[PDB]
Amino acid sequence: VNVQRPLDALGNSLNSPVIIKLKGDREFRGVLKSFDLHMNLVLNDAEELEDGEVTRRLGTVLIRGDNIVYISRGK
Amino acid sequence: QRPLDALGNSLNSPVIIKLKGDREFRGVLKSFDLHMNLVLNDAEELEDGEVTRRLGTVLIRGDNIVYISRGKLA
Amino acid sequence: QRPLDALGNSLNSPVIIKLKGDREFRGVLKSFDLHMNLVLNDAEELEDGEVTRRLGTVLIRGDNIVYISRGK
Amino acid sequence: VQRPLDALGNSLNSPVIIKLKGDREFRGVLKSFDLHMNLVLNDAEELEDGEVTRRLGTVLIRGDNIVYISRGK
Amino acid sequence: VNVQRPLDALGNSLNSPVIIKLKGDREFRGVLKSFDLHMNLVLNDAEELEDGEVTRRLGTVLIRGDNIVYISRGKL
Amino acid sequence: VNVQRPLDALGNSLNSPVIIKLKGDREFRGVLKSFDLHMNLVLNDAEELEDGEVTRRLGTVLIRGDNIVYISRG
Amino acid sequence: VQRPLDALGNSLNSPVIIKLKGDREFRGVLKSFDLHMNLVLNDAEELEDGEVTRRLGTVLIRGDNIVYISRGK
Ligand SMILES: [Cl-]
Ligand SMILES: [Cl-]
Repeated sequence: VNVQRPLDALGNSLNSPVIIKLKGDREFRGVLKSFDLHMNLVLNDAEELEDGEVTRRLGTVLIRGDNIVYISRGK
Repeated sequence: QRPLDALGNSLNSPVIIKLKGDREFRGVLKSFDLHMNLVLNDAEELEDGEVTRRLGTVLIRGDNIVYISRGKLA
Repeated sequence: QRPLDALGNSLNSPVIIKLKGDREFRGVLKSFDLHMNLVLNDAEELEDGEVTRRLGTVLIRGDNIVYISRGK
Repeated sequence: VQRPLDALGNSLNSPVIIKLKGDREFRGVLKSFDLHMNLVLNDAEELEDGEVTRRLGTVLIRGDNIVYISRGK
Repeated sequence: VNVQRPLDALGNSLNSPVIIKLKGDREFRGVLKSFDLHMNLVLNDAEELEDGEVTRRLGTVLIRGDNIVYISRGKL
Repeated sequence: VNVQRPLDALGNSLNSPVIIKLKGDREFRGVLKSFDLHMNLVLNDAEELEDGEVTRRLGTVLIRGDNIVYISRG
Repeated sequence: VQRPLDALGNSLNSPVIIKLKGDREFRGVLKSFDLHMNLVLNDAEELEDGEVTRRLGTVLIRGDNIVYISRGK
């Protein structure tokens, strides 16, 4: 999309499964349902991963953008 | 429906707050602001899934929050 | 909305201030700004629930606060 | 005299190297970026001391965690 | 003190000895000479402390507010 | 120079070799090509050192000022 | 009446000691500084345990790392 609008890539993932990598190495998987300029975001049917192992099924969750390291598409 | 707008849909509901450093909280959300500072009623701290201290009503600065989820009353 | 506008209700009441690092304070909230910087009279710095120091009047920077709860 | 973020502009659609705090490393084609250096990479790959550790495809990296960005091969 | 003006209490400690706690469990004592909006301070006759005992004499020093955890005056 | 414009010093190093010292102690050396008010900067023919021994040659690189502790002449 | 940043101004061109987070320490002549306290030292020297460890000549220090500034030497 716009080379000045990197958050659009997030819009290109609305209702899709994403992978949230947090500072401290924590990982989160779920369906992106929204986000804002601060990258705060809402995940649906989100699950907390550890070394690739689900360790917590939270359901819907709001993640503060400040903690995010990266967001990538996943299955 | 921007992220914070979700918190509104949880006002007066039991939520679970996860803080930096792996500290966790549980209580009924009564208010919040854009910075995600928030007030919890009948709150209580948790460690490894077991309550460690009941703090009743408490104000949490959003800066320390990692995520917030839906919870249940016991 | 009103988290801040709910701290005022404790103005002149005993509060507990938990900080990053687990250091905690107890005392009478006397004033605060929107950044959560606040003043405590008859303050006490605690550890493990044990009074570590009697500070009297103290100004704490909000930036180090984790949470504040209504004391007793 | 192009300031810091222009040199970034000259790498648009070129492979780059992003080095994060905590020493984690990434490689991928730079697709976009903002003033905060929040950026997007396509064909992204995370590295383990010069050894590919994970293929991420398209990824959005928050600038705050970045240390430096270098040109790629 | 004004319920919305915490820094006021700093104004009340001017030219009065104070205790400054910094991030990293470090401490300093001295006489408050000036402070600004960000809690940057200037202490006269300052001293760094550790375990309650002096670690170093610094004289006049300018402390950046950001490193401050809390500022204590006395107790009356 | 201007006792009010410390970044003027950076201006004086444009196209000269500098030593960038980062948080965590990492260290970079290269030729300063440009910078902004946040001290974000570009270096040509840059190299990452370790205890005085270059351990990586990055050529042109963009360093976020945020990680910088200090910058010296080389 | 004096304000921190202005008092700093009182030390332009005199020796000052800059103490940083991590406990690294530098000494040199204050040559310039802005509101963020990013500043410049001429004849700068980093110390460790109280003994010079390296002479860095002119150096630009980011205020963000600064804990305190004191009149030294
Ligand atoms: Cl929620
Ligand atoms: Cl001074």
